Amino acid sequence: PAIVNNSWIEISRSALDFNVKKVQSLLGKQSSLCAVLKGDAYGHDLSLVAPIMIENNVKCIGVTNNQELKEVRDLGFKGRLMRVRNATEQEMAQATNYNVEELIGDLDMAKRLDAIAKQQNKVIPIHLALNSGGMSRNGLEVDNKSGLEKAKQISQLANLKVVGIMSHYPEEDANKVREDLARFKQQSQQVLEVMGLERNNVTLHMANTFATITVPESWLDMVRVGGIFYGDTIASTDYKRVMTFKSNIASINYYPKGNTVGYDRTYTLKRDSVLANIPVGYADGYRRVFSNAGHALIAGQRVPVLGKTSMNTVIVDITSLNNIKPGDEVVFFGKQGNSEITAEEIEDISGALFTEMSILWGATNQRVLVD
Amino acid sequence: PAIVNNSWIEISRSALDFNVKKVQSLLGKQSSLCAVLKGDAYGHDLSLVAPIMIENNVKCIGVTNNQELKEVRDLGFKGRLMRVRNATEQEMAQATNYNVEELIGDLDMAKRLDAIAKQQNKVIPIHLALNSGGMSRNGLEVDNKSGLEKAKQISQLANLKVVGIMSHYPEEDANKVREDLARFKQQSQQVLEVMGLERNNVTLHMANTFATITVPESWLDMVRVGGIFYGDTIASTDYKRVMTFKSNIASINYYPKGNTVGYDRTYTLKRDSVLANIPVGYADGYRRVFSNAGHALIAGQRVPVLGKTSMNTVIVDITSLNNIKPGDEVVFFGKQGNSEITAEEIEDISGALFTEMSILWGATNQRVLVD
Repeated sequence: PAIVNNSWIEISRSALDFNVKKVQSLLGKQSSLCAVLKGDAYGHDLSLVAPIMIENNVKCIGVTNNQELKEVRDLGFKGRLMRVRNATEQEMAQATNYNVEELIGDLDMAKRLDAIAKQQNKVIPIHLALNSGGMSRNGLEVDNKSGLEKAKQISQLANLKVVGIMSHYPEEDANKVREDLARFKQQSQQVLEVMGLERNNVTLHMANTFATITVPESWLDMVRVGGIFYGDTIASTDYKRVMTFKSNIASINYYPKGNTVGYDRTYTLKRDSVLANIPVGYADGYRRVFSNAGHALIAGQRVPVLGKTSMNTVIVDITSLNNIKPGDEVVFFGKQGNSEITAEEIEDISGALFTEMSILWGATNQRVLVD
Repeated sequence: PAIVNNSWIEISRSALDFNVKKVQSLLGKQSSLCAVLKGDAYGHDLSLVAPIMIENNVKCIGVTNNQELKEVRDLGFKGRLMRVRNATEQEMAQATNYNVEELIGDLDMAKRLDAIAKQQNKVIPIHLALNSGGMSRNGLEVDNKSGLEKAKQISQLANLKVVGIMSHYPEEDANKVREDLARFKQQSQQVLEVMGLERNNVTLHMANTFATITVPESWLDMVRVGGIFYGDTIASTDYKRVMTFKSNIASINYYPKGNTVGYDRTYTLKRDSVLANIPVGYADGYRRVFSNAGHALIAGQRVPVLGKTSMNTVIVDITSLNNIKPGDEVVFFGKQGNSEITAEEIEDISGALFTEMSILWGATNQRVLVD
């Protein structure tokens, strides 16, 4: 007996499959695809999304946590499995269990990983992260002779193998991309030289979703793409959205003009009203940011959230609809009839990119594969 | 082999136990305690918190979702189990499996629940929610003769039993509490009268954490308290915080003056710098709201988050510390040495109450029972 969900997120298998096939088609036999499925596949559920990558013969996947790395192996993925962030010794020592290529951007961390590999009688594959793009996040600054000297020392560690060299773009702007690209191509060249590595045995990779779509020169040996799979990109509208966030009406309540709604009485009814009580609140990631601001879809029509969101309940005004029934389907993101809640309005209310919302919705609501 | 966590939330068993015992001591033999453990025990993990209630002989618990209701029964709770929101037919029909007292504030929903009880050959217990407090959320308006008539009709439904009558305060202000209290005491009286119910067979309850601490006259037959268990209340500082949110340093990176940090290069280094890369980001609920705003604790000292949070990584400035090592413990909420990150600064950065943060952190990071 499946437990009944207060709310749920539909994950369109056909949309994902479409998107995977489309990127694959765009690259062709150029470069190669690394599917970046961090953040629990950006809220879409690593359990749901990874098998779909595996069925499309994707050969490389990037995640961040040991849990994710374990899960991806458990789902039968056999190929190249990368961690797309710097990780701790504790993390990396356990993660040899899953044959992961780690991301190293500092010599001390390279020495510490090399000590772990010596301790386990292994040679551990790494991607050397450079700060060519300028993130000053995961990557080694190799702006000069002494940064290059650090890279040379990393190449002398007998129990690492450098299988890749990478950077990452700070700004989704085609021209800033082209600049950082030229800088990476120049720096990675010197790095290969000081490290004694053959360009043909080392995967060069810099591009993310925006670069992959916008700046074909970026593709290099491999692209690292994420948001592309969920139509989440400022660079195209041809990749399909994958999530639809739904619930149902728990009660339909009649209240007089003059009544107020919600904590601190922040919305006053201007008319006798009919209010839908929906069991979604901020514990479902429907945050306080939506208070007197959000909209939902009911009967194919956009209706407003009234007052402050509660932890587990939101109230929407249905006074202008009719023939609405308890149990009627409500949509908080996605399509219903000829209405839609868009990513863009979610960003504007929330004050942050949509990917943060999809991740936080995905963490707080059951995902169900559809289509 | 336990999977290594990128980050984790310590849940102090001793703090919770302290808080439970303290409320219990405050009420004594007056009223009674309903522990409200919705929102996954406000982010503290229903799996961890419920057994602690059960060991303290708590006799009544309130949650919201069927999953939670199932879990609380599965953990061996035998007592009075309430749903503290309006719920759908789908939800309520399944939830007889767990012997739940539902929350009904409309006659149609009362009729629909009564139809479900007739369909299952049961008499289903309910709490009749009134809108005395003014939420216009879960509760019946019984301001007059015709609202009272709806309550009379609810009392004529042969397959519900009214075991309780309740309201809820919109405003944590002692005087507004006292007002709403007088209104509830007056309305619930008429309601008992029109419904043919004996006051002695029906639990009256209105108080939440703030009312329970601030306005002793509120306690009535039962209090419904939540945030009290986690020291989460504007009404006292004597209840202990329960959560500590931790991670560790993944890499320590040296970068020149003039370098920038993070997406869109929003922070420029003013000096040669030493930066700690920590594997916590917005996928761990460390939202973009913390960009160039947050602080962490390292070596017992408060240090700033630099640039925009990434999905899985935050960078903090450690240039002013020394002898810092990879794997060193980092604290994002709670105490370390003689430094602290407080609930109040989390609210100010986030723009919302702390409970939303604790819930969203709890949804995106492993909880580990300590003490």
